[PDB]
Amino acid sequence: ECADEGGRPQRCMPEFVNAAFNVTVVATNTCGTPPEEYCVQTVTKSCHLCDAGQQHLQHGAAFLTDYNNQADTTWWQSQTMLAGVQYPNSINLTLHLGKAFDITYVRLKFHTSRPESFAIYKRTREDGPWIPYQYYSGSCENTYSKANRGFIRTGGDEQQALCTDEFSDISPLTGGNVAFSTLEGRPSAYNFDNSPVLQEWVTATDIRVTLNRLNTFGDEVFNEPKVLKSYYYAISDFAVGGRCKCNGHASECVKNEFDKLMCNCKHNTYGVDCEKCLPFFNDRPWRRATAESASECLPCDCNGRSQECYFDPELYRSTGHGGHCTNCRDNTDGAKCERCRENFFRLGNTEACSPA
Amino acid sequence: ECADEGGRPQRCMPEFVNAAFNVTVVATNTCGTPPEEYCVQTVTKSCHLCDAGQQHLQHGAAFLTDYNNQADTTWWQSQTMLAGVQYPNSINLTLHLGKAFDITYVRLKFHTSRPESFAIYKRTREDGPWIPYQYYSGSCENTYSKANRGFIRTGGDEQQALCTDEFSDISPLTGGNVAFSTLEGRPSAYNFDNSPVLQEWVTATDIRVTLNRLNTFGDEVFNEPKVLKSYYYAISDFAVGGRCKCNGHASECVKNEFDKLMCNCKHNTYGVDCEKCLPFFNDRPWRRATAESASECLPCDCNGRSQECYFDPELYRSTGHGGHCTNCRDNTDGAKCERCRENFFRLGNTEACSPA
Ligand SMILES: *[C@@H]1O[C@H](CO)[C@@H](O[C@@H]2O[C@H](CO)[C@@H](O[C@@H]3O[C@H](CO)[C@@H](O)[C@H](O)[C@@H]3O)[C@H](O)[C@H]2NC(C)=O)[C@H](O)[C@H]1NC(C)=O
Ligand SMILES: *[C@@H]1O[C@H](CO)[C@@H](O[C@@H]2O[C@H](CO)[C@@H](O[C@@H]3O[C@H](CO)[C@@H](O)[C@H](O)[C@@H]3O)[C@H](O)[C@H]2NC(C)=O)[C@H](O)[C@H]1NC(C)=O
Ligand SMILES: *[C@@H]1O[C@H](CO)[C@@H](O)[C@H](O)[C@H]1NC(C)=O
Ligand SMILES: *[C@@H]1O[C@H](CO)[C@@H](O)[C@H](O)[C@H]1NC(C)=O
Ligand SMILES: [Ca+2]
Ligand SMILES: [Ca+2]
Repeated sequence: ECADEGGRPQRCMPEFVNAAFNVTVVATNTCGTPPEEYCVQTVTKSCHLCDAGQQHLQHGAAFLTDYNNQADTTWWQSQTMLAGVQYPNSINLTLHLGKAFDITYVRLKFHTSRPESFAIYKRTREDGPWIPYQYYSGSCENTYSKANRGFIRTGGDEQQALCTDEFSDISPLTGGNVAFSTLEGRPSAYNFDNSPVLQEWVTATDIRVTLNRLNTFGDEVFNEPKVLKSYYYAISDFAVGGRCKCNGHASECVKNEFDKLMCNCKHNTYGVDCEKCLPFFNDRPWRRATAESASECLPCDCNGRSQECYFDPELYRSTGHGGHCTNCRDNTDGAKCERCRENFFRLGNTEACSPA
Repeated sequence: ECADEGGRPQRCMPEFVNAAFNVTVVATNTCGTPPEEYCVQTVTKSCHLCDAGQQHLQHGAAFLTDYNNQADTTWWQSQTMLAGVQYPNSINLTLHLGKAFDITYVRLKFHTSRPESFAIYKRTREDGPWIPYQYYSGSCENTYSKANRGFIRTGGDEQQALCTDEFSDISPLTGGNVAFSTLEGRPSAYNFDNSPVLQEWVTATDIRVTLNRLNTFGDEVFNEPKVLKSYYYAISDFAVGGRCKCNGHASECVKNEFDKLMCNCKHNTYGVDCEKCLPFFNDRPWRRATAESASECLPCDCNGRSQECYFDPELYRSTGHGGHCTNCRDNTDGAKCERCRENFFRLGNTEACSPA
């Protein structure tokens, strides 16, 4: 896993996944309460019923992160225009990953016409604020006060959210697929392994999609009931691929005693994301492991006297190592318990440095 | 001391000394009890008195290891022939060093005519038997059933005691000096640093000199009282040079709490003679430090979990190191506490490997 043939240490990481699967997404809007009528879009119009009570017509948020059977799908649906959605009213889908992940992409399978405008936000820590990841809209400048298909200029801020209309046309009344790719278009993505900026940009504990506006044909110009019952959001699969974040100090994440997902921190690191050196392993500062060298926390010396030490920066600057031992057993002094305390000596058979 | 410029470890040893100085030698015979009369040898004969009570005529064993003032001396004296000494009766002088030394030489300053025959024995450990170091006699074969001036043949037993008459002639009625040199004449003395045989041959906790026979002029052929009172043993200084044994793992010996002399064991060794690895430092076997490489006990790993380990030979054979850790704290397993016990993992913030 996190070590080579000879057994030397080396950078690792869990395998790529879709952190969404199983995760019960939360949506603000969900047709079915109370029962209402929707009508697929085309003439003709084969209308049906969104009903929460019956298991054959339910369309909860749940149908977003369940298995994807290309044969017959499962989707979540919004109340129809008639219920008062369209715009400015919006609908939200929040994916709670419960643990920081290194996100690569967020792809959506729309069971109806993709939205006219929608954005996709993320938090880097369950504390932190909702950050704009990407904006999709046929009216970027007007809807998101943002350029049509802006590109990130070199040198410029690698973390701004862009906007495009490329995915907002209605064209495919169904199967409308949308895919967000974090490092896509970031002038540094090549040097990613040494771009803290991007290394954080891909970081994410939670992801959110905001349906801001429905794409429309024009029929709803005159409040015809039968037409409104024809426009709504419907998603057949919410998939976000990336891999559990561990900084290259683990190759597998696992739920613990408290049922919260975490990293199996190798390289002598610990912490939820293996972002820190286990105490005692403070010979040098903690680092993300690269391909070049798989940074790993090195142990203190102490010579067995102390089982505890802190990281002394000055010591580190002077000598190569900076692991400073604390409270050395057997009246043995020194930065790494390597000497007898003044006026004490090592005298035969007795294990501890004894007085004069 | 026991480390070079850069501070790397290196072979050391206390400084050369005369382990005899101050040490109260013990002699079986000592004129003065009761008062008797001795007469220096030449005619004339200026006789005097050996008396225990008066401090101006006492000649205790003590005058053997006291400072040597070339101006006026101090010596220990035996009862005169008349008291019944000569031969076969012998007299003994036992130097108790109280701590194993690496002996180079034993030299004697005789205040009278050196003995006709005497040997010098040593023990390598206060337990062990009295071993013959050297034999001096004008009649080697007859007195010590040993060759006149035998030499050690190459390949042969490097530890046998030789004999010579070279120092038993009476010639100098006084100032007769005799010097024993351990490595002298030993075909291996050149390669000494890699000759356990010789390395032990020079080892010695105690030294003993045996006065077997007095050299005589012939006058005592007829029991004349005045002549017998003229023959006796008298030594002006007993000096044994060498250095406190520590195997090159110390550069100074010091008396401890119990007032018994010992080594200040560096190189991570301990024991009275630094002949063994402090527990925990069992990555490899203990060794005497040579000039080539200053063998030093290397520490076990354990990764801070255990503060105790034993030396596993098999481990040592398989991998370079063989320090095997015992009872690893924090349910952490492995030869050097480098892994979570089966069905246990390293999960964030918690220091110990916790269950599934
Ligand atoms: C659906 O997702 C969007 C995106 O986060 C949520 O909208 C956000 O809602 C909060 C509170 O309603 C807004 O915060 C407010 O910000 C303004 C100015 O920044 C400030 O004056 C307020 O004190 C407050 O902090 C946030 O701006 C807003 N984001 C955007 C761009 O609309 C929305 O709440 C989610 N669905 C829900 C729960 O309705
Ligand atoms: C002065 O130094 C000499 C040298 O050690 C002492 O002589 C040794 O004395 C012991 C006991 O008197 C002898 O041990 C005996 O050995 C024989 C055979 O090896 C054995 O039959 C006995 O059971 C016992 O073990 C030892 O041989 C002898 N050494 C020699 C070569 O004479 C002497 O005792 C010292 N001065 C004293 C205390 O009289
Ligand atoms: C959701 O969680 C349950 C229980 O942990 C699990 O059995 C189920 O497979 C999960 N659903 C998905 C989409 O994997
Ligand atoms: C003998 O021991 C005493 C007390 O330790 C010391 O003062 C004295 O100098 C010693 N004698 C010699 C010969 O050094
Ligand atoms: Ca689905
Ligand atoms: Ca003297």
